[PDB]
Amino acid sequence: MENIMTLPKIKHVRAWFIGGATAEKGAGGGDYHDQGGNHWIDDHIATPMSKYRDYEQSRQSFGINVLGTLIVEVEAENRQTGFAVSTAGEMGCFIVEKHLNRFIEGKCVSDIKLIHDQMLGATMYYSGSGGLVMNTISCVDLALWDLFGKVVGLPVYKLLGGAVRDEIQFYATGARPDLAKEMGFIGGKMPTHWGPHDGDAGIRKDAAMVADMREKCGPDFWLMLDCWMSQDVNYATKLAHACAPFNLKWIEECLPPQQYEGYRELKRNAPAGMMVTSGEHHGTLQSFRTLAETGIDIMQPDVGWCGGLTTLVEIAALAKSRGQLVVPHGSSVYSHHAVITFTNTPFSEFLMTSPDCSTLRPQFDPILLDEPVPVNGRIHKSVLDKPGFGVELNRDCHLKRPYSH
Amino acid sequence: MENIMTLPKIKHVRAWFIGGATAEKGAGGGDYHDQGGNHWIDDHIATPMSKYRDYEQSRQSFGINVLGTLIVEVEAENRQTGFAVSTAGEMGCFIVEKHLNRFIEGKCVSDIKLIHDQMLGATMYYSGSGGLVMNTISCVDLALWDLFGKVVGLPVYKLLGGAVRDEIQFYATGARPDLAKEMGFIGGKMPTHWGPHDGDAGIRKDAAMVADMREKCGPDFWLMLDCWMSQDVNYATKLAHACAPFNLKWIEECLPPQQYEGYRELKRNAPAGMMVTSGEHHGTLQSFRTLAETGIDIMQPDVGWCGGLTTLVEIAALAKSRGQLVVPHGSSVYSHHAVITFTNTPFSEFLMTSPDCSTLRPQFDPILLDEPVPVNGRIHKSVLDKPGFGVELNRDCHLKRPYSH
Ligand SMILES: [Mg+2]
Ligand SMILES: [Mg+2]
Repeated sequence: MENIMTLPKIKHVRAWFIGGATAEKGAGGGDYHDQGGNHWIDDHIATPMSKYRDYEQSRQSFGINVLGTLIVEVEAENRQTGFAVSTAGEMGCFIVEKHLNRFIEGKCVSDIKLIHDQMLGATMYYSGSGGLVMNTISCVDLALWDLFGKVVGLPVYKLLGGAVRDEIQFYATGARPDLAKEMGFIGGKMPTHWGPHDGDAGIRKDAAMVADMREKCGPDFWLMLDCWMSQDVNYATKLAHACAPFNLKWIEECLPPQQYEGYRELKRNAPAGMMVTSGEHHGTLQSFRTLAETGIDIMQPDVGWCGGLTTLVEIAALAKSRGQLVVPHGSSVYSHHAVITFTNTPFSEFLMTSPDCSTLRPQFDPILLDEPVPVNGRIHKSVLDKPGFGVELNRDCHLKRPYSH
Repeated sequence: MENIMTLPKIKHVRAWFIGGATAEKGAGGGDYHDQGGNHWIDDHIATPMSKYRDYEQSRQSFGINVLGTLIVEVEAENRQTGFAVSTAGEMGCFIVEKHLNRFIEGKCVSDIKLIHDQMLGATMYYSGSGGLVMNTISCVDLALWDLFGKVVGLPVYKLLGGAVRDEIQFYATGARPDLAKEMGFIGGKMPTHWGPHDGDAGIRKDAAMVADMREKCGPDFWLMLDCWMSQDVNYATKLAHACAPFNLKWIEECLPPQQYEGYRELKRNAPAGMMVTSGEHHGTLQSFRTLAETGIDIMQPDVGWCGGLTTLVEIAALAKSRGQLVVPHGSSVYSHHAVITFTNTPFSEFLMTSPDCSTLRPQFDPILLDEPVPVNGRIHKSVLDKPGFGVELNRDCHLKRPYSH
C-alpha cells in the first residue's frame, strides 16, 4: 500500500468580527439579523419581547443585532487556511483567542473530533449548552472542517460520504412566499407578526396572511409559519388550528428552547398532519436528544450555532434513528455540504437577506466570496465541487481583531 | 395614609472586571476558580476534561479561570449605588454596556422584575439558558436588588419577607472536612479526584477518601461528594454504592447539565436514603422545572449564575411545592439574604477559598468589603442587618472598564 497523504499540524487560530455593537451596524455577514432599515426581517416580527410597546416594531430595538459576525480562521504549518463565520462577534473572539486556542494549535488538521470534544468539555462550566458560547465552538469546528477539506483537496460533502441527491431543493423564508414561488422555491415560510398579547385579533391577522399567500401560491407550494419563540402552548394551538384550513405545512419554534414539556403538549394538540418544529436555538447533542423525545416532527439546528458540523452529523443520525427529518436553519454552505449527504434532509432553507425578499442576495452576504445561491430554487451538487466549504473570506470587509495571543 | 417613600430612577449602569485571561490571574473575587497555585480547588479535581492527560491535574490548565470576575454597579439619580459580582469578566462587561443597559437605565429602582424579564427576553436568542450570559443577567439582577435595598434602607432579607431562622448553619466544601468540623461546620463536601476512565481504582480511591474522613469526623458530621459534571450514570452509581457504608449524605452534579434523563436514572439507582443533587450550572426557571422533575433531592443554583435573586426565589417555590429543598451553590451574601427566608433551605454552603482549607477566607475575597464569614459554622441574622446585601465594593482591586456607553 502507498504511504498516506502527509498532513500538516495546525499553527495558528485567529478570530475577527464585523458588525455588532462595537462595529458597523448592518454589516450582515454571519449575523442574519445585523441588517439595515426597511428590512422584512425586522418588520414587526413577533418575539418574546414584542409584548412590550417599545420593542414591538423592531427586533433590532431590543438588541437582536448586538453580537455581529464572528470569523475564525485556522492556519496550518504549510500555510493553508480554513475558516468559517457565525454569530458572536467580539465576545466570540475573546473565547477563541483567550481560551479555545490552547486545544486547537499544535493539533493535526485531522484532529477535528478531538478538538471538538475538548472545546465542549473545557467550556461546559459557562457555555449554557447553547447560544453565544456554542456559536463560537461551532465556528471553530466549521473552520477546522474547512481547513481539512482544503488541505486534502476535497469538498466537505465528499469527505462525509458523498451526496445522496444530485441537488438541494429549497424553501424560502421571508415576507414574500409569492415571489419565492416565482424564483423556483418549493415553499415559503413567513414570520408571525402578532403574539399572545394580541389574542384572537393576532391569530386572525397572521392566519389571514397565510390564507392570502395560499390563494396566491396555489395548493402544492408549501407555506409555513415561523414564530421565533414568541408564543405559549394555548396561543400556538389556536394559531395552528386557525391555519389548518390552508394546509400550513408546519408551525415553527412556537416556544422558548427550554420548554420541552410545552413542545410535547403542543405537538399533541396539533391539527392532524400539521408538523411542529424547533431547534435553531438549541445546542449540544444531548439537548437535541431531549428535544427529539418531545415528539416534534423536525429539528432545525443552525450548523453555526448547534455545535458545528460535527454535532450536526450526530443530530442527523439521532433524527434518522427515529425515522424523522432534520432541516437545518439557514447556514449556507455549512449546511449544504452536510445535508446533501443526509437521506433525511429532503429539502433545505434559504433565509432571505434581501430587504424586500425580491432578490437572491447570498445567505451570508457579503462576508463570503463566491457564495453559491439557489438557481431556480435549487443548488446542484456540482456547485459544491470545491475544497472544504468552497468559499473564501471577503477581506474587503472591515474585519476587526480585538484580541491576540 | 401617608405619602409613600419617593424613589429615584436609575441613572447609570457600569461594568468592570478583575482577573480572567485579560487581567491578573488569581484575582479571586467573583470567580471561585480564579486562584493561585497550590490551591485545593485545583488539585486533581475530576472533570469532563480530566480524562485527558494534559488536563487531568489542573482545571486551570483547561481554562476554568479564563472569565474572571464581573462587577456590575447601578447608580440612581440620587447618587446612591448598588452592585454585585459574578463570573463573566470582560465579556460580561460587553453584555451589560452594549446590550442590557437599554433596559436598565431610566427605570425606577423598584422595577427589578420588569428589567429581569426584559433581560431574559432580549437575550434569549444567544443566552443558551445558562452559563456566561445568564451569569451576567444574574449579576445585574443582584446589583438592582442591592440598590433597591440601599435606597429603601433595608437588608434584602427583610424586603423578602424576613428570616425564618435566627442563623444560617453551614457545611464546608473543600479537601479538609476534618478541619471544617473543628471550625464548627455541620458537614464537609469533598471533590472527587478520579473519573470513569479510572474505573474501579478511581472508585476505590475516592471511597477510601470518604471512609477516612468518616473515621476522623464521626457519624453525625455530614460528608458529601462533589463530582463536578465528571461522570456517567454507571460510574456515579458504582461510586454512590461504594460510599453507602459510610453514610455519604449526597453525591453532587455527577452529570453534565443537559443530561436530565441520566439524572432521573441515577436517582432511581441511588442507595436507599442517599441523595442525588445538581443545579449549580443550570439557568432559568424552566430548566429547573425540568431538573426538578428528574426526581433529584436538592437543586443547587448559584444565585449569581441561575438568573439572579429574582430567579432563585422562584426556584425555591418550585422546590417547596414538591416538598423538596433548595441549597444554593456558594454565593455568599447573595445567597444568605435569600435562604435565611426560605423554609426549605435548612442549611447553606461555604466554599473554601482558603488554599488549604484551614482558614475562613471570605467566599468572594477580596472584592467584597466587610464580607461576613461563618462564626462557629454559622451566620446570625443580625450579621445581615445592613442595607441591600450589606457589603461595599473593594475599589483597591485593579478594576478594569473595557467598555463604555
Ligand atoms: Mg426559525
Ligand atoms: Mg458542586
